Amino acid sequence: DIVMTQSPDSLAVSLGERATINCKSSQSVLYSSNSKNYLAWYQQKPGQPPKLLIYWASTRESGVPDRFSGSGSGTDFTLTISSLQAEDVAVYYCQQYYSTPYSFGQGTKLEIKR
Amino acid sequence: DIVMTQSPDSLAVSLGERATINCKSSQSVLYSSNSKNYLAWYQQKPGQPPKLLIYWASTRESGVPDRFSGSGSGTDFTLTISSLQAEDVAVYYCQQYYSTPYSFGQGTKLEIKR
Repeated sequence: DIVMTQSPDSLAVSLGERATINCKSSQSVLYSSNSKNYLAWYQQKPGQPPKLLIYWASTRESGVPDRFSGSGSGTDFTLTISSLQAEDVAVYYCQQYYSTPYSFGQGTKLEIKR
Repeated sequence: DIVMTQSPDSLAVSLGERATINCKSSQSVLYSSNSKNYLAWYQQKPGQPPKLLIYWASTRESGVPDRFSGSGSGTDFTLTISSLQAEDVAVYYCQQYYSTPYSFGQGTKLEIKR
Protein backbone atom coordinates (compact mmCIF):
# COMPACT_ATOMS: atom_id res chain seq x y z
CA ASP A 1 0.00 0.00 0.00
CA ILE A 2 1.26 3.47 -0.77
CA VAL A 3 2.30 5.41 2.38
CA MET A 4 3.33 9.08 2.59
CA THR A 5 6.00 10.83 4.65
CA GLN A 6 6.02 14.66 4.77
CA SER A 7 8.80 16.93 5.84
CA PRO A 8 8.97 18.92 7.98
CA ASP A 9 6.39 18.26 10.64
CA SER A 10 5.96 21.81 11.86
CA LEU A 11 7.22 25.02 10.23
CA ALA A 12 7.18 28.58 11.64
CA VAL A 13 8.08 31.23 9.06
CA SER A 14 7.98 35.01 8.75
CA LEU A 15 5.08 36.80 7.13
CA GLY A 16 5.68 37.07 3.35
CA GLU A 17 8.47 34.51 3.54
CA ARG A 18 8.59 31.52 1.25
CA ALA A 19 7.51 28.12 2.59
CA THR A 20 7.98 24.64 1.06
CA ILE A 21 6.65 21.20 2.19
CA ASN A 22 7.95 17.88 0.83
CA CYS A 23 5.93 14.72 0.27
CA LYS A 24 7.50 11.33 -0.50
CA SER A 25 5.30 8.41 -1.54
CA SER A 26 6.60 4.93 -0.56
CA GLN A 27 5.73 4.00 -4.11
CA SER A 28 5.17 5.83 -7.35
CA VAL A 29 1.80 7.48 -7.73
CA LEU A 30 2.34 8.19 -11.45
CA TYR A 31 -0.24 6.51 -13.67
CA SER A 32 1.27 5.09 -16.81
CA SER A 33 -1.84 4.93 -19.00
CA ASN A 34 -2.44 8.48 -17.81
CA SER A 35 0.85 10.28 -17.06
CA LYS A 36 -0.90 12.05 -14.17
CA ASN A 37 0.45 11.79 -10.59
CA TYR A 38 -2.42 10.85 -8.22
CA LEU A 39 -1.27 13.39 -5.65
CA ALA A 40 -3.35 16.04 -4.03
CA TRP A 41 -2.61 18.66 -1.42
CA TYR A 42 -5.01 19.64 1.32
CA GLN A 43 -5.13 22.66 3.53
CA GLN A 44 -6.96 22.12 6.89
CA LYS A 45 -7.84 24.87 9.29
CA PRO A 46 -9.00 24.43 12.86
CA GLY A 47 -12.42 23.04 13.22
CA GLN A 48 -13.16 22.78 9.46
CA PRO A 49 -12.82 20.14 6.79
CA PRO A 50 -9.87 19.57 4.45
CA LYS A 51 -10.04 21.63 1.30
CA LEU A 52 -8.45 20.47 -2.03
CA LEU A 53 -5.73 22.91 -3.13
CA ILE A 54 -4.04 20.93 -5.91
CA TYR A 55 -4.78 17.66 -7.72
CA TRP A 56 -2.63 15.82 -10.23
CA ALA A 57 0.40 17.19 -8.38
CA SER A 58 0.37 20.63 -9.97
CA THR A 59 -3.12 21.68 -11.07
CA ARG A 60 -4.47 24.36 -8.73
CA GLU A 61 -8.15 24.28 -7.76
CA SER A 62 -10.42 27.11 -8.86
CA GLY A 63 -10.27 29.93 -6.33
CA VAL A 64 -6.87 28.95 -4.86
CA PRO A 65 -4.31 31.78 -4.76
CA ASP A 66 -1.56 32.09 -7.28
CA ARG A 67 0.90 31.77 -4.39
CA PHE A 68 0.30 28.01 -4.03
CA SER A 69 2.08 25.82 -6.67
CA GLY A 70 2.66 22.02 -6.51
CA SER A 71 5.43 20.13 -8.30
CA GLY A 72 6.93 16.67 -8.48
CA SER A 73 6.71 13.41 -10.37
CA GLY A 74 6.81 9.79 -9.20
CA THR A 75 7.59 9.63 -5.48
CA ASP A 76 8.74 13.11 -4.83
CA PHE A 77 6.51 16.16 -4.44
CA THR A 78 6.65 19.70 -3.11
CA LEU A 79 4.14 22.33 -2.07
CA THR A 80 5.47 25.92 -2.24
CA ILE A 81 3.73 28.97 -0.72
CA SER A 82 5.56 31.84 -2.44
CA SER A 83 4.71 34.35 0.30
CA LEU A 84 3.09 33.04 3.52
CA GLN A 85 -0.02 35.25 4.35
CA ALA A 86 -2.06 35.29 7.53
CA GLU A 87 -4.85 33.32 5.76
CA ASP A 88 -2.37 30.54 4.90
CA VAL A 89 -1.67 29.36 8.49
CA ALA A 90 -3.13 25.81 8.64
CA VAL A 91 -2.11 22.14 8.40
CA TYR A 92 -1.22 20.88 4.89
CA TYR A 93 -1.64 17.26 3.83
CA CYS A 94 -0.36 15.39 0.83
CA GLN A 95 -2.52 12.36 -0.02
CA GLN A 96 -2.10 9.77 -2.81
CA TYR A 97 -5.40 8.75 -4.42
CA TYR A 98 -3.73 6.00 -6.39
CA SER A 99 -4.89 2.96 -4.38
CA THR A 100 -6.59 2.04 -1.04
CA PRO A 101 -6.15 3.24 1.62
CA TYR A 102 -5.85 6.66 -0.08
CA SER A 103 -3.43 7.67 2.64
CA PHE A 104 -2.85 11.19 4.01
CA GLY A 105 0.77 12.18 4.93
CA GLN A 106 1.00 13.01 8.67
CA GLY A 107 0.59 16.69 7.92
CA THR A 108 2.75 19.77 8.34
CA LYS A 109 1.74 22.56 10.72
CA LEU A 110 2.52 26.02 9.28
CA GLU A 111 2.46 28.88 11.78
CA ILE A 112 3.73 32.45 11.78
CA LYS A 113 7.11 32.60 13.46
CA ARG A 114 6.61 35.06 16.25
CA ASP B 1 -19.35 19.86 -8.88
CA ILE B 2 -20.48 17.29 -6.36
CA VAL B 3 -21.05 18.79 -2.87
CA MET B 4 -21.83 16.90 0.36
CA THR B 5 -24.14 17.71 3.26
CA GLN B 6 -23.92 15.60 6.44
CA SER B 7 -26.42 15.31 9.21
CA PRO B 8 -26.23 15.91 12.07
CA ASP B 9 -23.42 18.31 12.76
CA SER B 10 -22.64 17.21 16.30
CA LEU B 11 -23.89 14.10 18.11
CA ALA B 12 -23.48 13.19 21.82
CA VAL B 13 -24.51 9.61 22.60
CA SER B 14 -24.22 7.16 25.48
CA LEU B 15 -21.42 4.64 25.68
CA GLY B 16 -22.43 1.44 23.81
CA GLU B 17 -25.33 3.24 22.15
CA ARG B 18 -25.88 3.12 18.43
CA ALA B 19 -24.86 6.12 16.31
CA THR B 20 -25.70 6.91 12.66
CA ILE B 21 -24.46 9.74 10.35
CA ASN B 22 -26.09 10.64 7.03
CA CYS B 23 -24.34 11.90 3.91
CA LYS B 24 -26.18 13.32 0.89
CA SER B 25 -24.29 14.05 -2.32
CA SER B 26 -25.67 16.93 -4.45
CA GLN B 27 -25.26 14.53 -7.33
CA SER B 28 -24.96 10.81 -7.76
CA VAL B 29 -21.56 9.34 -7.01
CA LEU B 30 -22.48 5.95 -8.50
CA TYR B 31 -20.27 4.95 -11.42
CA SER B 32 -22.21 3.31 -14.20
CA SER B 33 -19.38 1.45 -15.93
CA ASN B 34 -18.45 0.32 -12.43
CA SER B 35 -21.52 0.08 -10.17
CA LYS B 36 -19.35 1.30 -7.28
CA ASN B 37 -20.30 4.44 -5.30
CA TYR B 38 -17.24 6.74 -5.03
CA LEU B 39 -17.94 7.43 -1.36
CA ALA B 40 -15.54 7.09 1.48
CA TRP B 41 -15.83 7.74 5.18
CA TYR B 42 -13.08 9.27 7.27
CA GLN B 43 -12.53 9.30 10.97
CA GLN B 44 -10.37 12.24 12.25
CA LYS B 45 -9.06 12.54 15.76
CA PRO B 46 -7.53 15.64 17.30
CA GLY B 47 -4.19 16.53 15.99
CA GLN B 48 -3.89 13.58 13.55
CA PRO B 49 -4.69 12.96 9.92
CA PRO B 50 -7.91 11.56 8.45
CA LYS B 51 -7.98 7.80 8.31
CA LEU B 52 -10.00 5.85 5.65
CA LEU B 53 -12.68 3.71 7.31
CA ILE B 54 -14.78 2.69 4.30
CA TYR B 55 -14.45 3.07 0.53
CA TRP B 56 -16.97 2.22 -2.16
CA ALA B 57 -19.69 3.11 0.36
CA SER B 58 -19.64 -0.18 2.23
CA THR B 59 -16.24 -1.88 2.08
CA ARG B 60 -14.47 -1.61 5.43
CA GLU B 61 -10.72 -1.00 5.50
CA SER B 62 -8.43 -3.66 6.93
CA GLY B 63 -8.12 -3.23 10.68
CA VAL B 64 -11.39 -1.27 11.10
CA PRO B 65 -13.75 -2.67 13.76
CA ASP B 66 -16.75 -4.74 12.88
CA ARG B 67 -18.88 -2.07 14.54
CA PHE B 68 -18.46 0.37 11.62
CA SER B 69 -20.66 -0.40 8.54
CA GLY B 70 -21.43 1.96 5.60
CA SER B 71 -24.49 1.77 3.36
CA GLY B 72 -26.21 3.71 0.61
CA SER B 73 -26.39 4.05 -3.14
CA GLY B 74 -26.57 7.10 -5.41
CA THR B 75 -26.93 10.27 -3.33
CA ASP B 76 -27.80 8.85 0.01
CA PHE B 77 -25.36 7.27 2.45
CA THR B 78 -25.14 6.31 6.11
CA LEU B 79 -22.38 5.48 8.56
CA THR B 80 -23.50 3.34 11.53
CA ILE B 81 -21.43 2.71 14.68
CA SER B 82 -23.28 -0.25 16.24
CA SER B 83 -21.97 0.48 19.75
CA LEU B 84 -20.08 3.76 20.34
CA GLN B 85 -16.77 2.98 22.26
CA ALA B 86 -14.39 5.42 23.88
CA GLU B 87 -11.94 4.96 20.95
CA ASP B 88 -14.66 6.02 18.48
CA VAL B 89 -15.01 9.66 19.65
CA ALA B 90 -13.75 11.75 16.68
CA VAL B 91 -15.01 13.73 13.68
CA TYR B 92 -16.36 11.67 10.75
CA TYR B 93 -16.27 12.88 7.15
CA CYS B 94 -17.99 11.59 4.06
CA GLN B 95 -16.13 12.53 0.87
CA GLN B 96 -17.01 11.79 -2.78
CA TYR B 97 -13.98 10.87 -4.91
CA TYR B 98 -16.02 10.96 -8.08
CA SER B 99 -14.82 14.30 -9.53
CA THR B 100 -12.81 17.44 -8.57
CA PRO B 101 -12.87 18.94 -6.02
CA TYR B 102 -13.17 15.59 -4.18
CA SER B 103 -15.20 17.36 -1.52
CA PHE B 104 -15.41 16.47 2.18
CA GLY B 105 -18.84 16.86 3.93
CA GLN B 106 -18.60 19.43 6.76
CA GLY B 107 -18.06 16.66 9.27
CA THR B 108 -19.98 15.35 12.26
CA LYS B 109 -18.54 15.61 15.78
CA LEU B 110 -19.27 12.48 17.86
CA GLU B 111 -18.76 12.86 21.60
CA ILE B 112 -19.82 10.86 24.65
CA LYS B 113 -22.97 12.34 26.11
CA ARG B 114 -22.01 13.15 29.64
